[PDB]
Formats: sequence, C-alpha cells, structure tokens
Amino acid sequence: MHGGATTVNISTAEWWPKALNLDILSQHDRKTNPMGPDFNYQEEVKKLDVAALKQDLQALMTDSQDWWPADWGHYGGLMIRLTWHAAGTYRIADGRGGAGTGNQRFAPLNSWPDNTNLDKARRLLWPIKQKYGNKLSWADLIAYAGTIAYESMGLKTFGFAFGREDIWHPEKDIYWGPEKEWVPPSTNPNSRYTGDRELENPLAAVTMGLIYVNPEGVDGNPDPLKTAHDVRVTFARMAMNDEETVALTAGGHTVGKCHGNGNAALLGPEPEGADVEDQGLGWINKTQSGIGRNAVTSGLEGAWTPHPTQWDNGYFRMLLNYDWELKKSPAGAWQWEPINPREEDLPVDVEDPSIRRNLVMTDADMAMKMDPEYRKISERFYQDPAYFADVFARAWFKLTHRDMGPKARYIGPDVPQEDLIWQDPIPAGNRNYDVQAVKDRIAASGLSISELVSTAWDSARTYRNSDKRGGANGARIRLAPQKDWEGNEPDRLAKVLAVLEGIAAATGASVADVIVLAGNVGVEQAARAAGVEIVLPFAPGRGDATAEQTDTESFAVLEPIHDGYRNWLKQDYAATPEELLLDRTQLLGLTAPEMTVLIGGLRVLGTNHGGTKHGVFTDREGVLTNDFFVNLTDMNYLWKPAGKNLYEICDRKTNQVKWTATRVDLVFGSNSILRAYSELYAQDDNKEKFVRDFVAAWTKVMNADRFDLD
Amino acid sequence: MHGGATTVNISTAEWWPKALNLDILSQHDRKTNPMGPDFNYQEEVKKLDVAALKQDLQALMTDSQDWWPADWGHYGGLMIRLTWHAAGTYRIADGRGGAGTGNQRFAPLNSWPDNTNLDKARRLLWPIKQKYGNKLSWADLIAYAGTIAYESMGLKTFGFAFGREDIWHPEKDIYWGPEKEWVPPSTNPNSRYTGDRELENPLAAVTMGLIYVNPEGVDGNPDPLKTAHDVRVTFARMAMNDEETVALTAGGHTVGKCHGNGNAALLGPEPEGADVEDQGLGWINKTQSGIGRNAVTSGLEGAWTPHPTQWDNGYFRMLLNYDWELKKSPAGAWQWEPINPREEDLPVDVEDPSIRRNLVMTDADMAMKMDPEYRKISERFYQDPAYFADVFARAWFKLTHRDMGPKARYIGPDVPQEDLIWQDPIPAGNRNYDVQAVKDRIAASGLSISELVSTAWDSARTYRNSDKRGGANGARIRLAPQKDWEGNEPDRLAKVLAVLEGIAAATGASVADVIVLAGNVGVEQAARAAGVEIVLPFAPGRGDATAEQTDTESFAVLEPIHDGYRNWLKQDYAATPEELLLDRTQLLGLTAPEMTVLIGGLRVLGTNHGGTKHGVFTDREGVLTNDFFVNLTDMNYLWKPAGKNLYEICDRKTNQVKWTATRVDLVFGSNSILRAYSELYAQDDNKEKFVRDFVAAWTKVMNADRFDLD
Ligand code: HEM
Ligand code: HEM
Ligand SMILES: NNC(=O)c1ccncc1
Ligand SMILES: NNC(=O)c1ccncc1
Ligand SMILES: NNC(=O)c1ccncc1
Ligand SMILES: NNC(=O)c1ccncc1
Ligand SMILES: NNC(=O)c1ccncc1
Ligand SMILES: NNC(=O)c1ccncc1
Ligand code: NA
Ligand code: NA
Ligand code: NA
Ligand code: NA
Ligand code: NA
Ligand code: NA
Ligand code: NA
Ligand code: NA
Repeated sequence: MHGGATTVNISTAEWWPKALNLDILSQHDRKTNPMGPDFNYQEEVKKLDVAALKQDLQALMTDSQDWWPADWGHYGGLMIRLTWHAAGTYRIADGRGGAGTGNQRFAPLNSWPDNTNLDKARRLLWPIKQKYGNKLSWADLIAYAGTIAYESMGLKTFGFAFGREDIWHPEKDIYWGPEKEWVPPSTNPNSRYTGDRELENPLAAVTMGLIYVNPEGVDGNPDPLKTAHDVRVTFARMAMNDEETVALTAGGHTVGKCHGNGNAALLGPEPEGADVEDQGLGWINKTQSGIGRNAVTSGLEGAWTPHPTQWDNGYFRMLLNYDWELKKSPAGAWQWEPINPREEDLPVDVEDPSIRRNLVMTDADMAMKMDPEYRKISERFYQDPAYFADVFARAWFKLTHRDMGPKARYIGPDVPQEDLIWQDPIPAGNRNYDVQAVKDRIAASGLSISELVSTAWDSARTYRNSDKRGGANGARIRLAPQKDWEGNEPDRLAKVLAVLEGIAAATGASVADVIVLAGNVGVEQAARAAGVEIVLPFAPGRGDATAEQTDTESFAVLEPIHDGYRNWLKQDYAATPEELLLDRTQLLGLTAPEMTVLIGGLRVLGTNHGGTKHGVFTDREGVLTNDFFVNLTDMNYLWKPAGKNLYEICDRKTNQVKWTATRVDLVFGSNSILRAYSELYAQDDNKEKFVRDFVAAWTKVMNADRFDLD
Repeated sequence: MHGGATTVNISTAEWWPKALNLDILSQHDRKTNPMGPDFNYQEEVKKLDVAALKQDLQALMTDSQDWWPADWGHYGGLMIRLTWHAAGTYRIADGRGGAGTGNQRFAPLNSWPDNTNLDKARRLLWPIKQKYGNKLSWADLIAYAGTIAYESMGLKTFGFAFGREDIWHPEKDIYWGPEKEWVPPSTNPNSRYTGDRELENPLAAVTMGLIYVNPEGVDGNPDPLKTAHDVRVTFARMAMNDEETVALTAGGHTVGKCHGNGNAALLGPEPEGADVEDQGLGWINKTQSGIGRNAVTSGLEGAWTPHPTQWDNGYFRMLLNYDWELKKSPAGAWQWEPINPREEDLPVDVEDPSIRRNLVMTDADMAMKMDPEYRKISERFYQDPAYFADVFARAWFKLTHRDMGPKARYIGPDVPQEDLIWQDPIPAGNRNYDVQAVKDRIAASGLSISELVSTAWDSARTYRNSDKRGGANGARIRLAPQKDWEGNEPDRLAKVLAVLEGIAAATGASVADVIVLAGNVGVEQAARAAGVEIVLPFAPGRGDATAEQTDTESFAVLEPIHDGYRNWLKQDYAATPEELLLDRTQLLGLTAPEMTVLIGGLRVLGTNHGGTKHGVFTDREGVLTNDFFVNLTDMNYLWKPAGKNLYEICDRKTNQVKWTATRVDLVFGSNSILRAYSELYAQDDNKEKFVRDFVAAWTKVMNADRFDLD
C-alpha cells in the first residue's frame, strides 16, 4: 500500500471541522493555471474572429451528433438551458455564482441534478472551443451559446460581451447550502429553511442542487400559488423582479422541451460519480436507449409550445387559452397538461415529425397564470408581444452579464452602447492633473491619518470579485445609500468628504481619485512618522458616478455589516467574526499573507470603527510599524476572554490589563497558519518587509476595481 | 447569514469522496508563501551567525520561563523530545514525515496526543527565531534544539546541518492512517492492522497520533515482549536497526522525565481545537496548576535516571540493576517502577530539589531488557559506554537528517565530512567535456527514441521530494538492485547501458550525464520528426555512484512497482492506477498540468513498459505531437471497459476497436480538471505550447535531484 493522501476524504478537515478554510484565499494560483504567466485572455479575445464564431455556433444548432441527437434537428433549446443554468447560479447577497467563470464544467455544478444532460451540451460545444482555442474561453462560449440559439430561432437578442476568463478548478469559496443530499424536502434535518419557510440568506435556491425552484411544486407537491412564492423569492435573490421573472420564464419555454420518456432510475451516475469510461459525461443510460425520444432529463415530458424550435407567441397562447390539469409523465413526474388540446397544437416527436406528442406546463409555468401579479404581466405579454420580446431580450442579457462587472470589462462587437443601471456605470475621470498638488492640499488640510485612511478603506472595501461590483471607482461612498451606512461612520465621513470635495473642485481630479489619494497620503505620513520615506503607487482616472446611475436598492447587498479590518460588527451574528473576515477577504481577492499585514497595519494606524482601541497594540498609534505582531506574539501576556468578541491582554507578572482585543485580532495569534505569518512579521529583521507588504496590499485593494486601466 | 465556504467541512469532498485529490499537486504555491519571489533560504542561512545562535540556544536551556517552567531549571529533556518527535514521523516507504519541513508547527502534527505540550517547547524557541529571523527557519531551529540540548547536557554530538526551508501550511500529501479517532486499539473498525497483526504498509506507527509505539503496551496492555515486536517494526520503518533502536531509546531517556502528576481529563483541547485565547497553545489546564510538578503530558510520571539533567550511564544502570514491577502513575497510566530503590537514586522534584520523587521505565524501556536481542545490545552499551555514546550520537544525527537528501543540501560549520551511506553519496561529475560531441555519438548509435527516452525516464523517476532520495544523479540505475528491477526492463536497460557506458568512457562525461543527455536526444529527435527544432536545456556534472556507496536494501523502497507514466503496474493493487500516478507525481514535485503533458508526450513517444500500445493514440509513434489529447477528446469514439485496467476505444459508427487504453490514460479524459487540461492541449492553436510544456516538464524531472548545482 502507498502513503499518498490520494482521495479527497483523507484530511485535517475531519479532525477540526470548525477551522478557518484558509484555502479559499489561495485558489486559482500558478500551479493550477496551465497558461503561461504572460497570457492575457482579454487581449486575446480582442483578436477573436467573432463573425466566423457566430457562423459556426449557428451551424452547430442544426448539426445533430448521433451520440446525443438534436431534438427535431435543433440543439437550440438544449443550448439555452445550458446558458440559463450557467447564469442561473448567481445570487446577489455575495455575488457568487453566475456564468462569469465557466464553473459549470467543474464540480459540483457539473453534477447537480438540475444540470442533468448539460454535460452533453458542453461536450457538443467542444469542436468550436477546439477551433478558436485560447481566444475563446469556455466561460464565454457557454455564456454565448444560448444567445446564438435565440438568434437562430428568431429572437432579436439585445447583445453580448466577451471577456470571461476561464478557471481550472471548482470555486471553493462558494457555500451552496447546508444539505448533504440532493434535492431533499424542506423538512429534513439540515434544512435551508428557518422560521416561517424563510430561506436562509445567502442562498437563492429552494434546495441543494436546483437552480431556483422545484418544477413539480414545493417539496415536490404541485401548488402553483406556493410555487409562485418560491419563484418570486429565488428570482429576487438573483436580481430579477416580477416582470423580468415572467419574461424569462415564458421566453425560456417558448422553445425546447421536457425530457422524461423512460425510467429515471436507469440513468447512470452524475459526472463526478461516473467511472472513466463515460468520458467525463454522466447520467448515461446503459440499460436502454437513453437518447432522442428516449431521453430522460428532468423526468417531465412534453413541450410548452406547438413549435418548440422557434420563437413565437406559443407560450401564452397555450397557457392562457387552454385549461390545465395534473398528470404524471412516463418517468413519474407531476406535470400539467391541457384539457382537450387540438391535434394541430401538439408538438411532434423529436425524431419523427409524423408523430404527435404532448404539451406540458410545469408548476412554475402554472404559477405565471395563477399568481395574481404574474397573471397581469402574462396577459400584458400575450396582448403586447413586442413588449414581451424586448423585456425578455433585455432580461436574458442581464441574466448572462450580471456578474461581468463594469462595462470597461466587456469586449466585442455586440456590446450594447446603452449603460444599464445594473452595470453600476461610472464615467472616465480626468487624468490630467498634478497629483502632488492634490497631495499637498490633502496634507495641508487638518484631516488626521485615521480619517484619511479609514475613508479610503471604506470607499474601496465594498469591492467583491464574485461579480465585480463595488470598489473606490465612482465615489459612490458620497451618495445614497452608502453615505449613511453605519459602518461608514457618516459624521466622520461627511467631515472628510466636505474637505475632499473642495480639493477635487479646485484641482479637476474626481472626488474618487481624491479619496484614494488621500488614503495614500495618510499611509505616507504614517510611514514617515516611523522614519520611512515612500511614495505609494497611484493611478488617476476614477470617475464620480451619479445618483441617477446608482440603483439604491441594489447596493444594499454591499453594505458593510461586518469588517474585521476596522474591527467592525453591526450586530452579534452566528458566524464567528473571523469567518466573516475570511469571507470579506476572499471577495476582495486578498491572500492570507495580505490579509494578515493589512490587519496589523490598519490596527496601528488607529482606524477601528468608533475609535475603539481593540487590537491597537502600540504606544505609537499613527505610526506604521509592525508593533501589532510584536506584541501579539509576546508571551509576557496572557489573553483572558472578557465577554462577546472581547479579550483582555494581561501582563502575566503584574496581572494588569495592558490592551484589549477582539477575536479578529487574536485569531492571527491563534490559528497556526496565521500565527506563522504573524511571527514572520514580528521578526527583528522584517520591519521593512512589513511596510513594503502593507503597502503592496493597500495598493491592491485601492486598485481592485480598475478595469478601466488598459 | 454570509455565502463563504468559511470552515473546512463545507466541500465537494463530501459528495464524491473517491475523487482524486489533485490539490496535493498545487501545495506550497505563491499565494501561501509569504516570502518574496527572489528569497532563497539556502543563501540566507549561509550568512547566519551560527556561533551566536549556539550560544543563545544553550542559554535558553537554563532560562526558565514562568508560564512553562523548566524541569530542574533545564529545558533539555523537553527540547530533545521536541526534536525527536519532529524527526520521528519519518517513514521509509514514501519518505514522508521527518523534521525536514518544520511540519510540527502546523496541523495535524501540532495536535497529536504524542505531541502534547511540545506546543510550549516550540513557543519557548520563538525569541530565538525572532532574533535570527529569515536566516533561521523554524524547521532548522526545531531540528537543532535537541542537538544543542545534548551538547549542553554533556554529550558529544556528531554534527548538524542547516538547510531546511520552512513551509506555510500542512502537508496535504501525507496519509497518516485510516482511523478517525486518536489512539484507538488495534481492534477498532478502520484498523491499520491486517492479517496477523501486520501493520499496513506505508504506516510506521502502531496507531493514529503516536510517533512509534504505545508506551503503556500494545493497545494499552503492558507486555514488554509484545512492545518489543512493535518497537522493532516501527523503528525499522523509520530506517533504524536493533542497535540504533536500543541506542536511541536509551540515549533519549538518559535525560528528562515523564509527566503525569494530575488528572489528564482536566487538560483543555489540543491546539487545533483550542479557542483564540490559548495563543495557539493547547492542553492548557485551567482547573488546577498544570505546570512544573503538576504538569501532565503522557500521563506517566517519573524519570528514568537519577540525574535527568545530564548525560551519564544512569539508564542501563537503573534498568539492568533494579528489578521492576507495574504500577499506575497518578494520572492512571501503567508504568514500571523499581523494586526497592535506594534513596540516592531517586530523581528529585522538578521545583524543589530537597524532595525525592520516583524512577520509571515505560513498556518500551522494559522491552530493551526483556527482548533477547535488545538485551544483548543493552548489556554491550552498559559495559561499553563509549561505544554507546558513539552509536547514539550517530543515530541521533541520522534521525534528524535522514530526510535532508544529498550532502550537497547540507549547510553550516558542523556538517560531518564523513559520507554516511544513508546520504546516498555521489561524487561530482566532470563538467569539462563537449556536450554536442556526446549527443552526436548518441545519435549515431542505433538506439531508438523509445530506448533513449525510457532509459532516461527510468533513471530520474525514482526521485522523491519527501526525503530527496533518488533521481538521475549517480546513475544508480546501472547498479544493484535497480538494474534488475522488473519495471526497469533489465534486458533493454543492459542493452542501452552497454552503449552509453562506451560513450561515457570515450568522452569523460559520467554515465549519469550521458543517460540524461541521451533522453534529451531522443526527445529532440522526436520533435525534429514533427518539424520542430529545439535543443533541450542541459546541465552537466552528475556523478556516478559506486556499489560501495549504495545501500542495496535501503533502495528497495524506491523500486517502481507502479509508474503511470510508462503505463506500468507490477501487480494488481487495491489502490486505483490513477491514485498511484497521483502519488508518484506528488513525490516527483510535478503539478497537475505537468503530469498531464508528460503523459501525453510519453505516450506518443512509444515508451510504455513492455512495448504495449495502451494509450498510444497516434499513427506516428516516435513523433512528439499532441495526438494523445486530440484523440482522447474526440467524441467519434466510445470507451468500453475490457477487463482489468483496460478499455477499448471504439469507433461509434463502425464499432471497431481503434486503440486500447488503461485507466491511467483515460482518467485525463474523465476527471473534470484533467480533461480541462487535456482539452487545452488538444486545441488547434496549442501544438507548440504542448511541445514547449512537455519539454519544460521533462527538464524539471531530469534536474529534480541537482542540489549540487549552486
Ligand atoms: C422559473 C423556473 C423554471 C423552471 C421550474 C424550469 C423548469 C424546466 C424544466 C423542468 C425543464 C425540462 C428539462 C428537461 O427535462 O430536459 C426546462 C427546460 C428548459 N427551460 Fe426551464 N425552467 C424555469 C426557468 C427557465 C428560464 C428562466 C429559462 C430561460 C430563460 C428556461 C429555459 C428552459 C429551456 C430552453 C428548456 C429546454 C431544454 C431543452 O429543450 O433541452 N427555463 N425548464
Ligand atoms: C521507543 C519508544 C519510545 C517511547 C515509547 C517513548 C516514550 C516516552 C514517554 C512516554 C515520555 C514522557 C513524555 C512526558 O510525559 O512528558 C518520553 C519522554 C522522552 N523521551 Fe521517549 N520514548 C521513546 C523513544 C524515544 C527516543 C528515540 C528519544 C530520543 C532519542 C526519546 C526521548 C525522550 C525524551 C528526552 C523525553 C523527555 C521529555 C521531558 O523531559 O520533557 N524517546 N518518552
Ligand atoms: N416510445 N415513446 C412513446 O411512446 C412516448 C413519447 C412521449 N410521450 C409519451 C410516450
Ligand atoms: N443516456 N445516454 C447518454 O447520455 C449517452 C449516449 C451516447 N454517448 C454518450 C452519452
Ligand atoms: N427531485 N428532482 C430532481 O431530482 C431533478 C430535478 C430537475 N432535473 C433533474 C432531476
Ligand atoms: N503534589 N505532587 C506529588 O505529591 C507527587 C509528585 C510526583 N509523583 C507523585 C506525587
Ligand atoms: N497547563 N498549562 C499550560 O499549558 C500553560 C500555562 C501557562 N501559560 C500557557 C500555557
Ligand atoms: N492513549 N495514550 C495517549 O493518549 C497519549 C500518549 C502519549 N502522550 C499523551 C497521550
Ligand atoms: Na502554471
Ligand atoms: Na459570481
Ligand atoms: Na415556440
Ligand atoms: Na527582512
Ligand atoms: Na507570496
Ligand atoms: Na519527508
Ligand atoms: Na541522566
Ligand atoms: Na498556442
């Protein structure tokens, strides 16, 4: 027998399941990235022959492959379902999920029950990926496929942007929910539901391994009105309102079908569970024909429209004009079928068009008819189909781009020139100003180091790499709702902004550029106070966004209700402060060593929310030294718990309290990885490395949102 | 609630526990390494003030700290136990474990029950680490501490080498055993024992969380003769024979004591389980005094010698001259105490020397008296103490250096000039020869590409980064036992060596240098055959080792009984072929993208063991192309299992068998990470990237053991 920890279960994880998952900070690194260190996907994708790609992708739609034949000779429905599921994992609370990384090709998502047979759809796109190569990411390809499908089936799509860079392993940072089985009912142990069927907060799906809701009803029990409530809830958590939700649902089901003509128990394991002979595919039926008319996917069986290969007004025509009742598909799934349909409305067999099959609606489709608010939108869409096609095209674009970040990241010839509000638009800022002059005015203000640093931190800290929202570009901190957020210390913030707005007015640098420049100046002073002279790198050009281009409600999810870096917690939460710091740090894109130096430096700069002294382990606040680490690692002190999220650092000999500290401070001296970092920075020889690393991490955070730069 | 996978249990690991643990290949990367990319510990440690360090470390031995006072005012015993436990995790079967990485400061090892209170010992060394900084790794410091302790307590140690570079997280590649509890009896479910109490093979300890054996007896039942069997077995798996084993045991227990004066149930959680207030420490007693005379560590209580602060002949004097019986320590542990000791032989209280305490022996100590083979060595050591001190000093040096690799890695002023056989010595090879001339002779031989490449691969593939043994330096492939290993294809190997020995003789390049140069030539030709002209980088200087300096039995553990890279398996094993490939790849130091290109390239070069065609998915064998990937990713084929570790690749349309393949081949098309890599290399635009990456990986492997270079 061999001594390799060679399968995934063998681990430290079993022994101390509560430990911080620091691995989420060291993802997507060089040893996993198979590309050269100078590869730049954005510059490559700019060279892609898009017109040629569009042509090949359109041709693929009607180029049936015999190992997974196209329904009616057209892969369009499959491809739209692929792209909808790719995008459909997004959620607004943390920005995680979405189509922006091509994550559907990796675990767990490649093997979710809701993604059954999308393994074949991905595989069908391989010859195109093979052809266009490094200039076409799987992520962009997967995001594009359904858009091209809509074009080929007769819908005028609103546009498309390239620019999604591929990843090479699962996104380990994404918590998909608490369950340890696929699609368990909402009364299971480990439920994602609390209280009065309230869906726990980051989550945007009703159960583990579904995209949004259960097509058969809540917990598998048909009831259109309860299904509607779940639809409304899950879709809102994916940034969509009633109109967008009805449009998306109807528009999706205007094409394609449900596959459930066989026995679902005969499908082989999902892809991560299948053995090598299945070619990275899953759900393979080796007992009977599992393809064409015998395909089984969701278990429901039928098409929503008479002509599932084309964009039309079939969906509301069927739904609204027929009356419907519950039936069981051949695989045993609940579905709705129409009472007394006409022959001529029956969709035909996917292999032989001389045979007629059946129409179907899911519980979510029936919701669009029975929920009184959806019913109104549905009737509008049936009576005004041009409006329907417009709203649908726009919502489909939003769906597939909502995690792409600012328009500065978008590439390609079909990028819409409109600025949509959900792109959080920001104009280009003037770059032709004297930086030094601005710095001199900042220094000559009487704003302290702590005011300066806290304000620039608070402006940048909202950035999240999950969907590329937030950050210092735009100076949205000066606008509603940010300017009144409790974590942002609105009085201190109003005080600093009054000054810095004056400076911006006077110099023609944006308020955004000045906020950042000012934090640089506070850091610079703090270093100078330690006898270190440095100038921090600085890139001008940030714009100031307007209130008109700032969706107030959509910014709610970026509010800092916790920020370990300023020892801030708005309330007492169930998660530990240090887990919350890890989460925020992962969204900022920071590594564990970065996280560590930032904490130590921010602490000694005197930047804690409320001017608290927790973790301020220095006799010289305002001076950028490694004191935090020196003192944290000093065994002349013992640490005594002193209530909620608080500790006394006491002298072992005198039994006097020297400092206080929170769990955010003390984890850097407790966790064995973080203390190893703390010890490195507390070494006699690493005072200058500490400053230099602090600076580099500061700068990283100030520039996180600068996609406008090249 | 927040959407971060923020604690270690949240994972893909739960869902598909059988999946390959590819993370073990992407360890110790840039995002975890807090040092600058140009930091080089070897060049820094060369600048360390060793004499000053020796002085500080010696002073620490008698610089008692009040939070964990030194027994009798001397930390020596604690520090030797620290260093022995650090080194004592080594095992020969895979080279994993040992003191060579400073792993004791990270999970799981920092919290093993056998490492109780070594958290305090590590902490006590922090002020020295803080002082010497980046020029002194925690790894070297921990390895050195016990050596300096022995010096200060009167023993002439044999020497010491610096050069162990620190790591920054647990070694995820090390499988420590199957149990999910600490120290369970050998009849538990999940036992590491098979058959007739046969210890499963990589493992070198009798249970989970112990270093070697149970000090209270087998499964906690005292019986010196059964304890002896476990001692003999575990120590042999750590490279030590009877003489070294008795010397180590006696020499360790010549100093220090067992701590068990209290109740073990009152000790707080081990370090990874303790909360933030414990300062990364563990086992803290908050209910009563847990320090000094009230310390509890193993639960046994007493010292082996009258004078535990000094090197002497107390150990065999006590053991051999007193008769012993079983008693229970105050913590409730079984131990041996002497019948009728004299007052004057009783070790005194650790805080107050006017109080006498007790002598003790463990079951392993009694083994040294009762096992008939140990008894003889013990009497030799008692009658010849100079011999004892010599053997012990040498074995202690071996213990602490056995995973350091060749002497070329050793640094510092106390490196022994002797070449010990366990360092696998190799001389410097002549570097002043004409490389091209050698290449021309190789090319003009009639040795094929496959002979050339296979032979260089087989010479290098034995390298393992766990203990830095093996590799192409030394040309030990031409010697016993390697030249007759079945995986090395001894006839083909004898045929190639006859030629290449001739070339080496003729040119004054070592046989080692020529073996590698020859593989480069085979690769070069193969590329030329594809119309690509490259010259592979090459570093001369390898030596040819002698039989006299090659310990035949110790090389047994490097035999290639499996090597996916040449589609080789010596027998049918319980582990899957792909898990075995992952293990080997991790020991070679390769990343997953490296592993991937190496497989594809080796396959098309025609290098499989036995000249098999499994995975040879080309019509042009001998030509270095990306054909393997092109064909592997082609859905014109289906894959049919065809017995053990074998598959047929069949044309979907004709149902004819086109190629055959093993699991090692097909996992690269099945695993979702590996197929993502396979697809990258099968892209129309990546023929040259494939060759270039192949070459870079080839070169990496050929140079893995070249510590002689700078
Ligand atoms: C609102 C909740 C939704 C539910 C419960 C739902 C449910 C389903 C189900 C059960 C299938 C059948 C899958 C199969 O068996 O092959 C399916 C197919 C599909 N859905 Fe949805 N859907 C929803 C929303 C959407 C949206 C928002 C889109 C796109 C805008 C979409 C587009 C599609 C398409 C194109 C197919 C056809 C697949 C094919 O022809 O292969 N659906 N839907
Ligand atoms: C052969 C099996 C061995 C067993 C079962 C064993 C067992 C133990 C036990 C139970 C303790 C007491 C720990 C405590 O309660 O503080 C201990 C202490 C120690 N052992 Fe071993 N030991 C073994 C081999 C070794 C070796 C090979 C070395 C070094 C060459 C060593 C050196 C020490 C030292 C120095 C201490 C004293 C710790 C102190 O004074 O704080 N032992 N041993
Ligand atoms: N063999 N296939 C059928 O008879 C069938 C197809 C679709 N819905 C119901 C039945
Ligand atoms: N259920 N059948 C399939 O998923 C399949 C059929 C043929 N080749 C690959 C996959
Ligand atoms: N319980 N429902 C499912 O397992 C399922 C749902 C949608 N597609 C496939 C399977
Ligand atoms: N309080 N400590 C004792 O009485 C003791 C110390 C060591 N062995 C036995 C007893
Ligand atoms: N059992 N007691 C201890 O481990 C300890 C005592 C004082 N400070 C730190 C640790
Ligand atoms: N069962 N034995 C133990 O748990 C143990 C052994 C050695 N040191 C501490 C604890
Ligand atoms: Na790389
Ligand atoms: Na996202
Ligand atoms: Na239609
Ligand atoms: Na330094
Ligand atoms: Na780094
Ligand atoms: Na090792
Ligand atoms: Na002694
Ligand atoms: Na290329």
